Amino acid sequence: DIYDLEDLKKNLMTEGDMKIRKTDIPERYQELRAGITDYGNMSSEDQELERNWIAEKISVDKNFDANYDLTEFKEAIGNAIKFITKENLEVPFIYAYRRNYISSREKDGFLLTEDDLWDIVSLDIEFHSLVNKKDYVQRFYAELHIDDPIVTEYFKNQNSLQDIYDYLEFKYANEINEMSYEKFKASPLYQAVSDIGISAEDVGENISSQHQIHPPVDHPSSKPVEVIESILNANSGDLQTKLAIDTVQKYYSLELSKNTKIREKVRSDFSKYYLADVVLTAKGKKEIQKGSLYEDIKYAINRTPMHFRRDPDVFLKMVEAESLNLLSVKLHMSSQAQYIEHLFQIALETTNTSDIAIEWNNFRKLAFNQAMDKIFQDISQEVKDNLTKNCQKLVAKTVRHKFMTKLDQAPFIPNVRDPKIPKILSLTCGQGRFGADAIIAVYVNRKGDFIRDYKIVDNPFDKTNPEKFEDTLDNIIQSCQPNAIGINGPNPKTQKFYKRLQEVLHKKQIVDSRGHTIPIIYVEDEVAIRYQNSERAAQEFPNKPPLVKYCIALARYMHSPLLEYANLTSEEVRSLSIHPHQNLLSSEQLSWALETAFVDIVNLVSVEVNKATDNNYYASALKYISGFGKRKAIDFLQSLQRLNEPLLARQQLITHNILHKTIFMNSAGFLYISWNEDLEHDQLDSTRIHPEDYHLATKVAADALEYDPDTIAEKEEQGTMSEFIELLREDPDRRAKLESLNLESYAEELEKNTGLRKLNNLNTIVLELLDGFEELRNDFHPLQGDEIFQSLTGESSKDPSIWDLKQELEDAEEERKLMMAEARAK
Repeated sequence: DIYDLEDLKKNLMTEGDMKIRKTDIPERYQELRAGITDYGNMSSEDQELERNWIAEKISVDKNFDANYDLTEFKEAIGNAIKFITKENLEVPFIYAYRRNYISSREKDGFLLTEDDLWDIVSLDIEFHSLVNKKDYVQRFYAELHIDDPIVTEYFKNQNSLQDIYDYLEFKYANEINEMSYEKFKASPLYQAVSDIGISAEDVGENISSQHQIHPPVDHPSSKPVEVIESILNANSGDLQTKLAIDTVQKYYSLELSKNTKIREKVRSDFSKYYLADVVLTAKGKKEIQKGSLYEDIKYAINRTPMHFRRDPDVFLKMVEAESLNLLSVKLHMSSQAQYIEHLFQIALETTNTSDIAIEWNNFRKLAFNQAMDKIFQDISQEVKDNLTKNCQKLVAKTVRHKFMTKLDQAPFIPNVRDPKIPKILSLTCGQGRFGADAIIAVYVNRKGDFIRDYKIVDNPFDKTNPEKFEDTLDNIIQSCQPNAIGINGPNPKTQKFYKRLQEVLHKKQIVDSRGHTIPIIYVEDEVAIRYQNSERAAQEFPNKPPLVKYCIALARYMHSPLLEYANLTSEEVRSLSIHPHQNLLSSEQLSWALETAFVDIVNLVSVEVNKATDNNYYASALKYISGFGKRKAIDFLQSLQRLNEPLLARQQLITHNILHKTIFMNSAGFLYISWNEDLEHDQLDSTRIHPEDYHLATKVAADALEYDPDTIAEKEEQGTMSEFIELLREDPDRRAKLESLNLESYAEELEKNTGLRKLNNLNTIVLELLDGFEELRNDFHPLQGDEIFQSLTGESSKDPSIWDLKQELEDAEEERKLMMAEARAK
């Protein structure tokens, strides 16, 4: 039994996983919404607030002129939210096939980038979580039925939420416990709290009002101590000495610290005008030394929300170092003692001059400070937590862009004028003990297949017989005829190897048809290093040595950087040196930065269905296709394998009951079928044109060729519009006629007659009809001189107002004195 559910978990066949496989919503969306009760049942007012709240957040980084009218921008934000939340479409799809519904009608107004679209997904979830918490609290109070003026005012006017809940928890503890302070409140001693002359609530409204609308009422005949003693004497039985006074003052403090109006005031000021200081421990005092990367924050003081908006990494440094108990990041307000005194003046302070008024003002003043100490301690932690998260988000963005630049590398092409995926000969000289360490070379063909490897034993720099190596290389290059050569290695001997290889190429005149020496490039080997020592490489090539697995990986990286990253395991991909700060992210944030980047580029590049069904390397991209995740990618390949025949058209995904409406809409344009029974093959299945735009596509072809409306209406009635694609395909004048459609006018007329906004759609329709699935990644990046160096080598503010010079000096003097003491110890 227990072993049955292990194999289910392994195969992704648990009940929970079967629901995910079956449900017609993108897998990632199902994962994201898993913790959200009633995801689809938000009120109208809430949906409205979510659009404005989100719209504002994205608006930030756009830097829109103060004059700028934000109305069309907010409508784009609304549209994206419709697509994500109501139509369950993913970012790649929205960006590919709805760009004009998230862009400004007017040229270069605004565009919601893919970055924006991912933020909107994340913020959407997060807004639904709030609404969840808000509905939980508001349903918890409406359930109580009690009519507390504070909370009723609250849900009308509206971390305030947590405070409201706590105020109900504190005040009505007994009344809800059906559905310590509470028992003191029943005690006779609580009379003394009444005698203080102003309720916690009144203080709260004083502070909210900014003036003392509720003046305290001093006890007429008695001081605090007397009132207490009168209450003790009149209750010999129950109560059993200044401790009593302390208690009254403690529980009154407590009532003050639970007031939402007081906590709200402090929260807003503290969160706007905080400063961060570093407080060291001995461990941090000696460890930095000037060598660690903290030479500009070892005595960091008075850091502002602006300082951390600009350099958000800085704080995370602080939080990790504190989790190392090397230091502790302290947040505080500019003039905290004075900020509190001021609030006391406005809220509690009396100018009555009698002894009785004096002792009561002192008593209230103490209770108020005790309460403000608690509030500040809480708010200090909230602002810290939210600053951490806020900085983790800024870093997540850059980690995602860095990883995307790695992924956004087109297959290396040796001759840009005649783009052809090259036959590859990749080499490594390993340790580089020339004449002792064999040189390893591998030959991988255009389709990505490994053909064979070589083991050159001729010493490249043989003094007596140099020509031996030259000739062997010539032989290999005549047998394989590569179009490009890729290399890399552990040390600078790899460089000498490269220089040499250039000489041998020119001497033997190994060239292109164009007479240019075949290009040699250094190849990023961060994947190759992890592959050569992997179970899957040992499994894929059971009886080859490390450096052969390493060279196969070099070639494969040249062919598709994307597929190389996409074929690492979670463990292997997370261990890459992607960004120096990536370890400051939570595993969940890191996973999201990587996954969104995968999804962006995997859908840009697409996946040929047939080639994935029976090739696991290539099928590794499937899980990142719009609509798919890890469970749907499997279920889908299994559906295809059961089919025992190749897929002939996109539409078969639905006729065969492989995909339903939604996952089909999400994915169909990113899943293609290569073009070259007869009536069963659609040519548009080899383009980035989506099935829903097929009718538009054939119309573009018909107009390109200048066909009559009688002829078009005729085919339109017949149901043979598809015939126009072949007609454009036969026609030899097709490129010039396509290129001559004025696409702006065409989108104008189209919208005018149908209301559809399809300009961007029409653009990639004409480009895809010219040449299906042209390559759209940015260029392959051969390692440049600097990176070569680092690869083979390993080598790569003290202003008194923001820097604690005094502490630095005193710590330096105590350290020196420390060294003197350590010396003496002999």
